[PDB]
Amino acid sequence: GTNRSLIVTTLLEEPFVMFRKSDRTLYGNDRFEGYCIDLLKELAHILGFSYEIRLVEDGKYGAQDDKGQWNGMVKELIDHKADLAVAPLTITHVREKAIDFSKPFMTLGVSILYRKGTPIDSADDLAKQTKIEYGAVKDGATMTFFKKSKISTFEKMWAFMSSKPSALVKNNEEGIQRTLTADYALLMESTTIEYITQRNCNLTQIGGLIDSKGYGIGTPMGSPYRDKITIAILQLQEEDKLHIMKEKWWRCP
Amino acid sequence: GTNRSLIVTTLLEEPFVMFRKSDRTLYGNDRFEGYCIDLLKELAHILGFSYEIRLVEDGKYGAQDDKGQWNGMVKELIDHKADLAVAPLTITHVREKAIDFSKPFMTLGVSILYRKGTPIDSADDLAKQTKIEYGAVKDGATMTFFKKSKISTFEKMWAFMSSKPSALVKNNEEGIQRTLTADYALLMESTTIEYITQRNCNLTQIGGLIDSKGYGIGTPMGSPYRDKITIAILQLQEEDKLHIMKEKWWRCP
Ligand SMILES: N[C@@H](CCC(=O)O)C(=O)O
Ligand SMILES: N[C@@H](CCC(=O)O)C(=O)O
Ligand SMILES: [Cl-]
Ligand SMILES: [Cl-]
Ligand SMILES: [Cl-]
Ligand SMILES: [Cl-]
Ligand code: NA
Ligand code: NA
Ligand code: NA
Repeated sequence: GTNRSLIVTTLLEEPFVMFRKSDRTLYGNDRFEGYCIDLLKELAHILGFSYEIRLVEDGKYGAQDDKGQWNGMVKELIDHKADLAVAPLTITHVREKAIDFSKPFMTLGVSILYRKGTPIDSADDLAKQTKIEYGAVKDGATMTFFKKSKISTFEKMWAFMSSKPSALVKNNEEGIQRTLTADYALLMESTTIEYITQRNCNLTQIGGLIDSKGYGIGTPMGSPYRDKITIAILQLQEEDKLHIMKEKWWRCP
Repeated sequence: GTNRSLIVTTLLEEPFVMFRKSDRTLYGNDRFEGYCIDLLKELAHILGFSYEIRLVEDGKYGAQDDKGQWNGMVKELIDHKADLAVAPLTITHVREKAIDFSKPFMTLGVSILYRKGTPIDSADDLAKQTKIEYGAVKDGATMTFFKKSKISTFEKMWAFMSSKPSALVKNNEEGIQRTLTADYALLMESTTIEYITQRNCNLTQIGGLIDSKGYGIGTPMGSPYRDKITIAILQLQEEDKLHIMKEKWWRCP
């Protein structure tokens, strides 16, 4: 209870959480590596806890349907099926109504991922047309941002995204593949765009950040572990350790 | 001191925290009433704690200066000079880097307060001119939102606000008085606009919400009281008690 291993829910998302490469068939925690895994390891060392990592079955971050029911990692936390969600889980007002988060460990904002070619320069350029299709990860924070926005440009974008069955993609990976194979722009969080555009040299960020927010480790509301994790994150940041960790995992003509 | 009274920092802001009317000279907690005071009282009853309310000396909510030093209620929490900040304290990413918040007890967004007359309709209308001056409360969340935005319209607005000495006002009251005596629009949080426009029938909200976020009870990072307060808030909301409390305090031709 006070010594048990914490159940950690996560999902695969480069470079935060990945299956590490090996010839062996791997099992347990050893399967995983990445920025969020390094963060979890450092926290576990500092705070003296152990854990078991489990992939969220539905592969989603989490959003509410019209009856108010959640899915994804958010639902795992609400149900107390996990103690921590260690992932690039965006801290949002709608989620703070249902679950808790550590202090943020990374800052990001929504922006646009698109192929180098047609020189569009902003969301305004996307919103005023449909030839270039656009969308976001289904049941993630970006989708929810557009769904909830009352800013005219973003309302127009939500009207389009939500009417076009192909527009909302299962995960970043499907979205990135779409930007590579179709005339499609993905509304994406900015540090992920940074990572992707350093590796796919034909992709680029379009425009700037639409907002500025954070990723946190999710917990069930009122978790006994959340506070110590927050304080440990704060101290890692005072010493620039998270900046260094980012450089490790983010490290074109 | 697991029985000690909690120190509560606050500031005067109608209808959240106000000096109650009396012929007597009042002292201590008895001086205060309002939506946030009712919320505090209900939480204290549910959770079995006592408190001493103190007005923040500088009358500010809190923002960081160029060297990263905070002021206002946020600084009181950072310094652990208060246990709770019971006020309409906006939950924001930049603040979550330094302090903690309960789950939100109220949803709001930035909008515009302006005198019925010139029929402007949106922030875009303000941003494209200067005859109608505009601004926000100095060292509050709205100011910070504009200072940090990379959305073109809001960048232009910040460029103007931050150049014009009169534009940033000390508190809502000064800003409201300014909308009444000058051709000035105040960027203001929406539930406060709702309260003000029901009482000052010559004022109105211009446009919709620019964002959607929450007020929470602020605590120092690491607080032993924050979780129980969050759970109690959740349960008040499940039963619609906060909606009823808003009707009480918010209740023209
Ligand atoms: N990090 C997001 C998912 C990605 C996105 O929505 O763009 C979340 O927590 O929902
Ligand atoms: N509620 C705001 C102050 C008002 C404003 O910024 O509009 C805060 O917590 O900073
Ligand atoms: Cl698994
Ligand atoms: Cl850091
Ligand atoms: Cl006082
Ligand atoms: Cl309620
Ligand atoms: Na393998
Ligand atoms: Na007591
Ligand atoms: Na009196």
